[PDB]
Amino acid sequence: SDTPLLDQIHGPKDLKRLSREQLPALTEELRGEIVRVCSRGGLHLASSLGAVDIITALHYVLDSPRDRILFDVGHQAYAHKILTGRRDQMADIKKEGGISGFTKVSESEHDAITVGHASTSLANALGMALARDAQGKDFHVAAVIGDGSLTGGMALAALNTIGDMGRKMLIVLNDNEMSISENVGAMNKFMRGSVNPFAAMGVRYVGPVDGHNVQELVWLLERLVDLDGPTILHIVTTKGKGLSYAEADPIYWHGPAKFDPATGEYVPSSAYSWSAAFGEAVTEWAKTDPRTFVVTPAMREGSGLVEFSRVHPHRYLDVGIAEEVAVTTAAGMALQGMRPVVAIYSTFLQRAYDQVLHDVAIEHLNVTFCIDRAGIVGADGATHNGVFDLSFLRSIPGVRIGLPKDAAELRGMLKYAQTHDGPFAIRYPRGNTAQVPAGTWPDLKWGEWERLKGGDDVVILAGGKALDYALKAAEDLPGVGVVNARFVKPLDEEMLREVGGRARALITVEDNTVVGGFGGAVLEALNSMNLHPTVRVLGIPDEFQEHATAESVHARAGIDAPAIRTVLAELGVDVP
Amino acid sequence: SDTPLLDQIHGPKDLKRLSREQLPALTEELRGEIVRVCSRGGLHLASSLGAVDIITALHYVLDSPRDRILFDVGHQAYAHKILTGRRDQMADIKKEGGISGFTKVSESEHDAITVGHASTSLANALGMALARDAQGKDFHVAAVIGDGSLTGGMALAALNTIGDMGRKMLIVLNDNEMSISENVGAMNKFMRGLQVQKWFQAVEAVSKPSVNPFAAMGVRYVGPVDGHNVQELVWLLERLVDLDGPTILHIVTTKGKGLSYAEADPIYWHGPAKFDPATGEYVPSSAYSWSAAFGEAVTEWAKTDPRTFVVTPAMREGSGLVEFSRVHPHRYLDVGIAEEVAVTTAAGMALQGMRPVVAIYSTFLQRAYDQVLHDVAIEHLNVTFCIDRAGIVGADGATHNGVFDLSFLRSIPGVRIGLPKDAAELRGMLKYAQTHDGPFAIRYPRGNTAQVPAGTWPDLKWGEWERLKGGDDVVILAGGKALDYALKAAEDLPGVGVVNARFVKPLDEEMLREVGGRARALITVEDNTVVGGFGGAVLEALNSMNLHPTVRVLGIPDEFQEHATAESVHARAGIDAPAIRTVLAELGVDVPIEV
Ligand SMILES: Cc1ncc(C[n+]2c([C@@](C)(O)P(=O)(O)OCCc3cn([C@H](Cc4ccccc4)C(=O)O)nn3)sc(CCOP(=O)(O)OP(=O)(O)O)c2C)c(N)n1
Ligand SMILES: Cc1ncc(C[n+]2c([C@@](C)(O)P(=O)(O)OCCc3cn([C@H](Cc4ccccc4)C(=O)O)nn3)sc(CCOP(=O)(O)OP(=O)(O)O)c2C)c(N)n1
Ligand SMILES: [Mg+2]
Ligand SMILES: [Mg+2]
Ligand code: NA
Ligand code: NA
Repeated sequence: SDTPLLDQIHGPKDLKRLSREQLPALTEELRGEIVRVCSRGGLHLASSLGAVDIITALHYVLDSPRDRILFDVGHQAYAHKILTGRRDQMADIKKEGGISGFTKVSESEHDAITVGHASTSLANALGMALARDAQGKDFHVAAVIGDGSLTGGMALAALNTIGDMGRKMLIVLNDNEMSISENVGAMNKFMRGSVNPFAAMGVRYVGPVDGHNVQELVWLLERLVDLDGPTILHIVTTKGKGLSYAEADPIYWHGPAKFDPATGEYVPSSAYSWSAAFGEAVTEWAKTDPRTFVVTPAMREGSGLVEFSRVHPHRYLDVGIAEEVAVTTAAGMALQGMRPVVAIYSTFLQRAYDQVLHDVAIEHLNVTFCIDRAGIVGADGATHNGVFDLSFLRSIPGVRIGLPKDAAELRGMLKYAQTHDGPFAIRYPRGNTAQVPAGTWPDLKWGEWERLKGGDDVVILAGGKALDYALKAAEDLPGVGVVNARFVKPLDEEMLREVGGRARALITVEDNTVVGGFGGAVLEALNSMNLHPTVRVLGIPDEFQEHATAESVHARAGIDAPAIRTVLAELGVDVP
Repeated sequence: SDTPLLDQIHGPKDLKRLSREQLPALTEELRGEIVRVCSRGGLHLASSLGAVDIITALHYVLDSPRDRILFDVGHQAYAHKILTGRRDQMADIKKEGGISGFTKVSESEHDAITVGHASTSLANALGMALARDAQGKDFHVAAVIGDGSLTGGMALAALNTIGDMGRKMLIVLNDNEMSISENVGAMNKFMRGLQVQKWFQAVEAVSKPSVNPFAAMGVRYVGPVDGHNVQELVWLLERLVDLDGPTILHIVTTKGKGLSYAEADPIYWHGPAKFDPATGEYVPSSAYSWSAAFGEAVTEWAKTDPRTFVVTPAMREGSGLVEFSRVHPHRYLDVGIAEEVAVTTAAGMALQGMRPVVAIYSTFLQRAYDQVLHDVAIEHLNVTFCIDRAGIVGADGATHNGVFDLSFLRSIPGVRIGLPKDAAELRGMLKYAQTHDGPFAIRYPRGNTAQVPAGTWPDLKWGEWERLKGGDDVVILAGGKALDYALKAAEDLPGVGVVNARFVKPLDEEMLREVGGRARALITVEDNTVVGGFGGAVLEALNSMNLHPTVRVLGIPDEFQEHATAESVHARAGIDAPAIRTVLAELGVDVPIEV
C-alpha cells in the first residue's frame, strides 16, 4: 500500500496516535490521495491540496466532534472528509447518493456547517460560540476561511461583531492570494506587503506563518486555542500545493477535468457553453457601446469573461466575492449614464436580492443582469442550484426577465436590455448552445412569446432549458402546441389570453421552483383574465435538490421529456 | 424674520456668496429651522441636527449638482434639502404628495441616490467614480456615511473595493457613536480612543506642511476632527477633494447637536413625536404596539426557556426589545446594521442547540434573503423570525414598505409563515415556533393591538385556518391587517364568509379544498404585493386541486408605493373595507347602496 499511515486512520482519534514527526509523511499521503480522487475530473483539486496541512494540524490538536471546525465554502475540505471516516466514500463524491462536495451537517458529526456559498463561516462560528457560552460549555470553535471568502461583506461585518463580543474562538485565514482568479480587494493588496491588519477589529492577530509546515502549525495551534478572546491565525498557502501543474496554474486546477496525475494532461472541454456565448456577445457589444461596463463578483472564469477582461480592461470590474457590492456599484454606474451588465450566477444573485430591489428597481435603473447557472446545476447540490430567480426577481417591480432559447435570442435580449430603460434579467443554464456568427444582433419585442409548434388541444408553455424538454416531448404528437415562453416578466398577455381561451389544457414547464415562479405567474395572469383552463404546472418541487445530474433531478422533478409525455397522456393526448 | 441668511439662499450658488465667517450663523439658522420642521412629530430630528455643519461645508466647497454628494440612509439630510431649493417643502415632508423623508433621485438633481436602507452610499459612490473615469469626466464624488451604516457588510466590502480601485472620491465618516441605540461593533469601540485633531485655527496643519483604522483598506485617512466646526470643515474639504485616490474624512458629531433635550437622549429624539421646542416635552405614545406585544411575549417566554436568544440588527427600540435586553442581558445580541450577520449568527446558535429569535423588519429582512435560504433553510434550522413592519409602513415610502416577505419567504423550502390576528395568536405562533423543528416566520404590521394577560400561551395547530364568519356563497380569505379589513367589510353582510387565513405556509389545504369547491367566488386579501404572495399561493393550491372558482386577488400592485398614510395606500391599492365591499358587489353580493 502507498498509504500505510492513512490505512490506520478512521477518525481524529486514530490521527492523534501518530507522533508529530509522522505528520509530514501523512500530509504527503493525503495529497496523493486527493490527487487520485480528483483525477476523474470535476472536483476541487487545487483548493483541497492547499489546505492539507492546516486541516491535519487542526484535527491533530482539536477534538472533533466535541470541538467544532467550520470550513468556509467547504470546497477545500477533502482532507477533512478523508480524516473523518469518509475516505472510501471519496470515490463517489458529488455523485447521486454519494457524499457532498462540501461539508454538510446531515452527512457527518464532524461537519459543523453546511456550506457552498462563501463567507458564512464567521457568523456561524460566532453563533456557536455564543451558544456555547450561554450553555456554560467549554469546547473549541475554529473556522477556516480563505482570503477570497474574507472579501464578502458578511464575513467582514461578522468579524466586526466577533471583535466586539470577545469570545473564545480561532479563525484561520487560509491566504493563498487566490479566489478563482487571483484575489482582488485592498486587503489582498495590503497583505502582499509588523502591523495588525485587523487592529480596528479588536482581534488577536498571529502571522503570517507558513501554512505548509504541519509541525509548526500544530505547535502554534496548541498555544492559541485556549487563549482568551478571538484570534486570527494568518497562514500562507500555495493553491495546488503538492502537484506541480496545479501550483503553476491554480486557476484551471481549481476544478480540472479528467487528467493524468503523472503527466498533467487533461481532457480539453471543446464545448461551447452558454457562458462562452455571453462572453462573446458582450465582448462584441462593448466594442460599439462605450457605456457598457461589466461587473462580476469573482467569477470572471465561470461567467465567460476572460476574453472580455483582456479586450475591454477599462470596462471590467471584479468586486471579489461581494455580490451585494457588484449590484449596487452597477446602480451607481447606471445613475451616471453607463449601461452596466452584472454577470452573476442565479444562486449567488440571491445574495444581492435587496440591492436589486432597493438600489436598482426603486429608481428603475439601467442595470442588465446576465444570469448564468440558472436552474438545476446538478453535482454541486442544494447550495448551488439556481432554482429561485424566477420567483424572487418576478415580485420586484420593474424587473424584466427573459429566457433565451439559443445564442441568437440571447444577443437579441442583451441588445434590447442595453438600449431600453430600466432593469432587465436574462437567465440561462449551465450547459452548451450553438455558436452564432459575429454581428448577430436580432431585434425582438420584449414580452412577446413565439409559437414553435402548432396545436390547440394541449399547449405547452416553456422557455430555456424547459423548452428543450417540451419540444422533445411533443416531437411526434400533432395537436400538442409548444410556445417559447421566453419572457417571464412581462408575460405575453395577448398570446396567453388567446391560448388560454382556446386550449382544453395548458402545461407550464420551468427550470425553477413551482412556488411563485413561471407557473404561478401564468396562473395569476389567467385569473386576472377570468380564464379557467386546465393547467399542469411542472417544475422543481418545493424541496432542496441534493447533488445529482441535472437530468436525474429533472427526471424525478417531472419536467423532462418523458415526464411531460406522461402528463400529456393524463390530459387525454394520444401518446404512443 | 428669524433667518435673514437662509431667506436669501435658494441653492448652493447663493450659499457660496456668504463669507466663511458667516457660516457659523447660518448653521444656527439651519438648526432652528430643522427644530421647527420636526416639532410636528414623526421626523428624523437628531440625525439631521448632527449633520448640519458637514452638509453646510460640503455645499460651500463642492458644486452640486455637477459634483455628486451621496447620503447614506438620507435621514440626516434635512439641511441638504433646505439648502437645495426645498426649504418651503419641508412643511409637508413625508406627507402624501410632499417631498420624501430621504434623498430621492427623482425629487431633485441634488439628490445623488435614492436611499432608506443603510450602507448603500459607498458602492453607489464607487460606481459613479468608475463611470466618471470611464467617460473622462472630472467632477467630485463625496459620500456621507454614519458610524452605524459603516457596520453594514456591503459598506465594508465596498470600501475594500474602493481602496483597490484607488479612484478620486471623498468619504465623510459621520461618527456620533450612535446608530438608533448606541452603536455596536469593534470599529466603534476602537474609534472611541482616537483623539481629535485640530487643523484650522492649526497644530495638525503645521505638523504636515496617529494610527489609520483603515490602513489595510489603502485609503487616505484624515481625522478624527470636530464635525461641528463648520469653518474648519470647509478648510479641510478644500484641501482634500482634489487629491488623488480615495480619502476618508473622519468627523465627530453629537447626535441632536443644537437641542439640549436631543443631545441628552439621542435615542428618543432620533424620531420624536410632536414636541414643544422650548420645553422638550412631547406627546407620549400611550398606544400598545405590535412591537410591544412581541417584546412582552418573548421576555416572558425566555424566563422559562433558557435556549431562547434574541438577535436584532440595530433595532432594539423599534422591534420592542428594550425591556428584553434589560431582563435577559445574556440572551440578547445586537449585530449592528448587518441583517446578514444576524440571520447566520442565529443559524450557528440553532446548530448548537439554542432556540434563536431574529427580530427584524420585513423591509430589512430583504437584506438577509440568501442567509435565510442558504444558512437556515437547507438544514431546516431552529430559527424563529419575528417580522415587524410587515406590509405598508406608510410615511417612509418605497424604501421601507415591507410588502414582499410573503413572496420571497414563501418560495424557500421549509420556511413556515404565520400572520397573527392579535397578541394571543402571536403568542400561540411564537410558542409553536420555539417548540417545533425548523424555521418559522411570524409577520405583523406597524400599528397597535390589544394587550393580553401575562401567561397567555394558547396551543394552535400550525397550518390550520379559522373561520370567523359564516357563508358559503362568497368567502374572503385574509390574515393580519388584511383580515381586519375583511371583517369590517362583511360586518353587515350575512352569507359572506370570512376565514382567518393566518398561515401562508403551509396553507390550510383541507379548508381551502372544501371552501374552494363549494363557493362560487373567493376573495384573497393581503398586505403584500399581489405578485407571488398569498393570492398566488391560493391560486397555485387551487390549481393543484383542479378547482376553478372565481377568485379576486386583492393586494399591493406590482408598483412601489410612495410615502403616504397606510390607509391612503390601502385605499388606492384596493384592500381596505370599502374596496372589498365594492369587489363583493361586483361578485353579485347584495351590498347596501349609499344614495
Ligand atoms: C457567495 C459566493 N459567491 C461565489 C462563490 C463561487 N466560489 C466558489 C465555488 C465553490 O462556488 P466554485 O468553485 O466557483 O463553483 C461554482 C459553480 C461551478 C461549478 N462548475 C463546474 C466546474 C467545476 C468548478 C469547480 C470545481 C470543480 C468543477 C461545472 O459547471 O462543470 N462551474 N462553476 S469557491 C470561490 C473562491 C473562494 O476563494 P478562497 O476563499 O480564497 O478559497 P481557496 O480556493 O483560495 O482556498 C468562489 C468565488 C461562492 N461559493 N459563494
Ligand atoms: C439595512 C438597514 N437596516 C436598518 C435600518 C434602520 N435605520 C435607519 C432608519 C432610517 O431606517 P429608522 O430611523 O430606524 O426608521 C425605521 C422605520 C421606522 C419608522 N418608525 C416611526 C417612528 C420614527 C422613526 C424615525 C424617525 C421618525 C419617526 C413609526 O413607526 O412611528 N419606526 N420605525 S437609521 C439607522 C441608524 C443609522 O445610524 P448612523 O449611520 O450612524 O446615522 P446617525 O443617525 O447616527 O447620524 C437605522 C439602523 C436601515 N435604514 N437600513
Ligand atoms: Mg484563496
Ligand atoms: Mg451615528
Ligand atoms: Na436598461
Ligand atoms: Na424551530
